[PDB]
Amino acid sequence: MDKFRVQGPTRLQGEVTISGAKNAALPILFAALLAEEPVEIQNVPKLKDIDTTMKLLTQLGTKVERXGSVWIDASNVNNFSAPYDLVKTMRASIWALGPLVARFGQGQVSLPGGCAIGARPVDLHIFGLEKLGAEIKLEEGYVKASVNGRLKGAHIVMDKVSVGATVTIMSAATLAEGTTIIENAAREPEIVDTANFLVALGAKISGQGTDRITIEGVERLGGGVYRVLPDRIETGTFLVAAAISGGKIVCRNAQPDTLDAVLAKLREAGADIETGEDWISLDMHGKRPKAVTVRTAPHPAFPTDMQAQFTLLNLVAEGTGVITETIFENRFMHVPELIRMGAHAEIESNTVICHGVEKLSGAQVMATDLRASASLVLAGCIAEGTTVVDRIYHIDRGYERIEDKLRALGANIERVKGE
Ligand SMILES: *[C@@H]1C(=O)C(O)=C(C)C(=O)[C@H]1O
Ligand SMILES: [Ca+2]
Ligand SMILES: [Ca+2]
Repeated sequence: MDKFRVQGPTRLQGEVTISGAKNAALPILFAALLAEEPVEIQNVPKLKDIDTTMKLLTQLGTKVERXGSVWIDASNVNNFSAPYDLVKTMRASIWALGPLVARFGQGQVSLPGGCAIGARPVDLHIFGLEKLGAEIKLEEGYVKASVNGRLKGAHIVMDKVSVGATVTIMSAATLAEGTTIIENAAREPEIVDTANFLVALGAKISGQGTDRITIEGVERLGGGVYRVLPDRIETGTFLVAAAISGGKIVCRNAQPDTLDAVLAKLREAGADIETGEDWISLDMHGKRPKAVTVRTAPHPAFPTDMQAQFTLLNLVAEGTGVITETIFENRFMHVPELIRMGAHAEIESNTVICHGVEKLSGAQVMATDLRASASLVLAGCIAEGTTVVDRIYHIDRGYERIEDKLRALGANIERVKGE
């Protein structure tokens, strides 16, 4: 398993160019199955799931090629089944179901786990398509959807916010007969970006970004060009890299409005921040950060995806801070590892009490969550000595060339292969 051997302490500063959000590129790529004409999706990161999605689409009869853009021609999509071998590594493959049934009246996606009484993440997608008039069933290892003719617009009330089901319902709704209204819709910028992509193809959607999205079905969608938005978590991750090392940095190709709560919190930590249309700068002016208090909640509130990074910030800040998770109350895998690096923190239920220390010490660490893993790399950058972060493939799957980006900021880092 590959590892990153990092040597500190180092000050992280300079510039970084933010990649597009894999979490917006993915739903957009499947939404492209609706387009009857060629489409160009710009600013698509080069990550495993993107390649996995490209192969899946190709297997459906889509002409697919990529570079920084991914070009799609779904004009001749003629196979409506996504097989086990092509979906096995990716849960998001369920997003092919909605577009397929909406445009072709049929679709089937290989699903692990067979039949079950207990509620599963997949069901939300299923209930959404059922509300839209599709008949669904699980058989011979597949979830199979069909509808005679067109789907039918409906007033949907979501019991709990779900990014995945919102995408499925909104995407499929664009070709439904009549109007669809999604109450308590997911508000994430990724939903906004996906809605905007559908619109650039000719769909009628309003409300994206609020708790209610309204869609007006249309006969068909055309083609076009759309640029995926910047990855806000990668952005926050680099902002934190400078914030914790007394550095200064500028993130190019960013989008400030997707990070309101994160910026406000970085200012509370003592960061001098400026922003423009598509860039963000942060300057610590050589100072240690001030501990802050954080509460994760649904977007636009503070994101759980920035929680490990901010935990790290508090752990090297002046003062005591409290991190509270209301989205995933058990996502604190990084704490014990940062404690082995010299930190001081108590985990109390769904919160972490942090007592910032002066300097961390290198150690061998590891976390299986992408964000926590990136946080351990950042900690290694500022810790005294050598740190070895193991199982970095989690990072490789969600961050584009994080190694190069950090090296350009002054990091002393190396990938170690083999054993
Ligand atoms: C059980 C099953 O066999 C089936 O066809 C459906 C619709 C399910 O949700 C499974 O849990
Ligand atoms: Ca079931
Ligand atoms: Ca069945």
